[PDB]
Amino acid sequence: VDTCSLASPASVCRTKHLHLRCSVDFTRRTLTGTAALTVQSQEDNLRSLVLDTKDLTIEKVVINGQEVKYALGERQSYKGSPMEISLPIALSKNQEIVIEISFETSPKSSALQWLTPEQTSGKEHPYLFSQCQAIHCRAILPCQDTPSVKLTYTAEVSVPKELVALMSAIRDGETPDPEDPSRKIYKFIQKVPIPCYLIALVVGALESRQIGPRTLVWSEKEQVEKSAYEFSETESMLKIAEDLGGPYVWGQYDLLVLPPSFPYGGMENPCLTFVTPTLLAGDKSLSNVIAHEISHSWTGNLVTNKTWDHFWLNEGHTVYLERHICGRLFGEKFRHFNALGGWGELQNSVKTFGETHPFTKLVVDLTDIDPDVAYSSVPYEKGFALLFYLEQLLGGPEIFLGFLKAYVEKFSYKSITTDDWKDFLYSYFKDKVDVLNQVDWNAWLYSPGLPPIKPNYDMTLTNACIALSQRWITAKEDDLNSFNATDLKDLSSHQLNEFLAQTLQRAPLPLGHIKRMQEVYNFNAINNSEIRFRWLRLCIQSKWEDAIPLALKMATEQGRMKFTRPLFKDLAAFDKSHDQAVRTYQEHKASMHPVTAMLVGKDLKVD
Ligand SMILES: N[C@H](CO)Cn1nnc(-c2ccc(Oc3ncc(Cl)cc3F)cc2)n1
Ligand SMILES: [Yb+3]
Ligand SMILES: [Yb+3]
Ligand SMILES: [Yb+3]
Ligand SMILES: [Zn+2]
Repeated sequence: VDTCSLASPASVCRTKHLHLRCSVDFTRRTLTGTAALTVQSQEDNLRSLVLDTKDLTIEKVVINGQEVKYALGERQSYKGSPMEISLPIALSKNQEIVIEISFETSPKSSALQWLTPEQTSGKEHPYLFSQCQAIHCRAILPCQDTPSVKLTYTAEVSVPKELVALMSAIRDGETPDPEDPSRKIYKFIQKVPIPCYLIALVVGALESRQIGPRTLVWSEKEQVEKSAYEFSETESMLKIAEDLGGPYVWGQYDLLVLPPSFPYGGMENPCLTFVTPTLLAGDKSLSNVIAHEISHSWTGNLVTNKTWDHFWLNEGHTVYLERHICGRLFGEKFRHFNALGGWGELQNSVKTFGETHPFTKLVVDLTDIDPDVAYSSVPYEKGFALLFYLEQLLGGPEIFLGFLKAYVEKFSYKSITTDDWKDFLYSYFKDKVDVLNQVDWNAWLYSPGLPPIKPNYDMTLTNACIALSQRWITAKEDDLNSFNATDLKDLSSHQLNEFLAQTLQRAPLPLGHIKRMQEVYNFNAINNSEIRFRWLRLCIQSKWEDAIPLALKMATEQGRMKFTRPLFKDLAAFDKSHDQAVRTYQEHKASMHPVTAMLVGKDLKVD
């Protein structure tokens, strides 16, 4: 049972294919077209079925060349409206039919962000991008919006001829639009069955540069060069990910560097990963996000969570693989440094939510919960900590990597629950069931708060971060002059980020300490988005008024929720900036990504 979907479940009928024919209208901010769904009945005498929709205008439903009756139910908040269609003739089990729905999206579609020319790098053309995870595909097209159903897809997208369309599929040609010579139709094909949250679309003045045998980097012209350098390690990471998870089956691995308002660090859209431009640090230091999106080609896109209650299966296994790729490239000490950092981020989330909060559980219950509101680091890091604890318990990385590859092969092209994963883990590790039975499964999977056991981490790279952090925390006014730029000379950007993360966990620090830190370390000059975010949070939480314009600018010049949400919350919690934070949100709200605007509004308690 998928409590986030109002559609007929996979036990009633399954969508096998989607043929999408649509036109992107930038003047009306609409996507208009037909969604032809090939649906297979799973029951005898099937006479109707229900699909998910959200703010879609339905023109008609055609089956067998004739219009059929359909009805839209009452809207159910974030779930949208159910769409029940009456089939013209009763279907037997395993019988397939094609249902073509003529539809149009609302300009306020929660899946899309429509950008005016002024909001782009080039300033001449508008831009459109989608973000369907978790349940926003129903705000683009009528569908069984649940990851328990996997389908293939084809698409034909008509856009103004000067613009380029890309999808989470192999590019299958382009032609001038026969109905309008000012437009082009771009064609796409996704031959691997995917859950519908992996359907993606971008339309903009895009250019590409090849960076590997199976990778093009796409962005607006102004970002192509920087992006090609930033993501040059992509092919090396794909080769390591193939060694760990088995064959890459998607053909192409392209990257799209979105405009700054892209709400996440990355989105593992098959064939075309979407990434935030905030990764463009200039030194490849934020490339673990690419390793994470690459990892999703096995964990998430091949083996998918059956419902959003088992989302930890997607992220925990992906973080586990991501950290192995980064450990293959930079060493086992580095994999331990990243794993220990992840534990610290898990501490932060559990502190923020509270140790008894239902969203700190590994397996969650999203009945009447908007998945967007539930989103946090818990499925990522508590999921990772579980797998890292099992790796140590079961004999090391080489043994657990053998399980991981067999897990991916076992469940490729399927949607699974925590019980399916746990059963396979016990089957694979049959000779270690006595060891597995020592795990407190009820606490690990179903209890809130920090896990009952903390794994063993190598501290080599972390020690200098903890030591410098503790020097600053225990310093008094007469110790401030001992600090100097030389304190950071043997620290990598990762170690500087971990120093700030350790210090931010004990914030606020005295204002004089923060001012001294800017005096000697000049953290205000750092463009690296992770370091700048933590330093600005440290400044605002330590009540430095000078940091208010810097934090407001960072929160609005980009829109990656990881940065924008805590920056606005810190600005709202500081009395000196409270009114400015609320006013800035109000004046930027209309131009923000719809999901980000909703979440910042909830965080700020502004309706
Ligand atoms: N997947 C990308 C990383 O590569 C980044 N990303 N983009 N969108 C999303 C996204 C994921 C889940 C979600 O809802 C849930 N959150 C938490 C839980 Cl325990 C269950 C849920 F259903 C809402 C949004 N994650
Ligand atoms: Yb072709
Ligand atoms: Yb079993
Ligand atoms: Yb002293
Ligand atoms: Zn992920």
